[PDB]
Amino acid sequence: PKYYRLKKHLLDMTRTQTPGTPVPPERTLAAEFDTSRTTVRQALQELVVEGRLERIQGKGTFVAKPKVSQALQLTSYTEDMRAQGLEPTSQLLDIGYITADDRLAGLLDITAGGRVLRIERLRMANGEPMAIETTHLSAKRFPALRRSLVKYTSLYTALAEVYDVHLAEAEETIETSLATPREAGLLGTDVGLPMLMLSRHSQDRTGQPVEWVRSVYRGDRYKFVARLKR
Amino acid sequence: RVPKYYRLKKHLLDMTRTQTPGTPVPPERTLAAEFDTSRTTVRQALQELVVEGRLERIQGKGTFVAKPKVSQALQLTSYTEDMRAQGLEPTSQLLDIGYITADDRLAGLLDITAGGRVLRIERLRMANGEPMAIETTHLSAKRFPALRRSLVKYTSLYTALAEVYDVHLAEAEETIETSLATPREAGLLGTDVGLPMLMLSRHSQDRTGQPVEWVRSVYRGDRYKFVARLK
Repeated sequence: PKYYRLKKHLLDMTRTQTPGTPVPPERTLAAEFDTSRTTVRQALQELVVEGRLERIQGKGTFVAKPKVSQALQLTSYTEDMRAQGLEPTSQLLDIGYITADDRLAGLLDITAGGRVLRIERLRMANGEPMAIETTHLSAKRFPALRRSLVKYTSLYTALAEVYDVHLAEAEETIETSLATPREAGLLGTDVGLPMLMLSRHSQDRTGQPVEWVRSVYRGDRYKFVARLKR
Repeated sequence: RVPKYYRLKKHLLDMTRTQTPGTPVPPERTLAAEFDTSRTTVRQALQELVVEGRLERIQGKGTFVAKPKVSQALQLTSYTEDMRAQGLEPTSQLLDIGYITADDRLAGLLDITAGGRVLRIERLRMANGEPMAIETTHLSAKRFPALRRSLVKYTSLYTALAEVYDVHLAEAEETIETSLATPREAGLLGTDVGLPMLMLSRHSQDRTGQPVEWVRSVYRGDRYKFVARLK
């Protein structure tokens, strides 16, 4: 009751206020509406996750820009950021070989203990981290892939030119996830901010598995768009 | 500390990979005592696992190892067949219906004059009796004046649209994002209030390129996920 109108005014204070506007202090809001101070957290955290507010860990919480959009599709992260007026940067967090547990093997259609190239990228937009993306490929199926990536910006450019392998279909899973400590750290958010967790099974033009990708997108700043028929 | 979070989460994880669904998790206070870790940490690890779909919270009962999340293909077509595949049977329950006054965005979506009346429908979707989602459809009252009376005579909003009007969903744009369960939502779904949801916004067009519906929906993030086929 006291909660709804609170949310309603706050929701209406976005819409119109431009990003950067500081949100009134949580303890001020509790009195300005004679509501409990936890009822204020709730309303605010909803509006952070719903993307109208944004928490800056040193500074505070402010009216936010709309969430960044990306199409549910095998497509360019760079082209989509740019189309929205955002400079896209990436950062190679790690790249190394590992050995699959039995299921990563099931995914990659390789033997337990099989060697796997792993790649972790931090995706940025205007220099603000948005996602962490971890890609797994069968090292044996792609003998010297890492060494070849030196001379390439796009992993999928590398696979097409060098291995004559093109992504042709993917099964993709979208679900919720809380930001783990390691995740929150790389992304500069709270533990555990709600996340969009994407899992991608990709197969090429002759139908064999190419990669398995595990990705978490900031739930406060990100959304995905799908376009459907009939 | 940090190690304690890892060890507690490693442990419960292994429990989920080696015990059958339904296997009961000790209550939070037991875990804190057995792991000599703050209740904060225990709640966090528990919460990560529930949202990931590994553990399931049941309000009056407790936490258990879970069956996997319910999956639904992103597609205009049948919610029902896919549900029946995974071993669930879908049922719905009309929660509310009536007319409301459109805001400017709603008017923009539905292509009407702000203040124009909007038929609003609200259903609760369950799987094996268990609440999964709240689905809220918005249609232009001016465009479909006869629609609301029609509904009682049809199993589906869309056959109604196809029957009374010659109106068919041709295309749609769907947005997926994160949301926290509001108190009304948590109430109707039988979940906690802070629960991460998958919020689905749908904007549908008929064959002639005209807006038909705007649908806002929430799926409980602990029991639910979406699958898309990309090509």
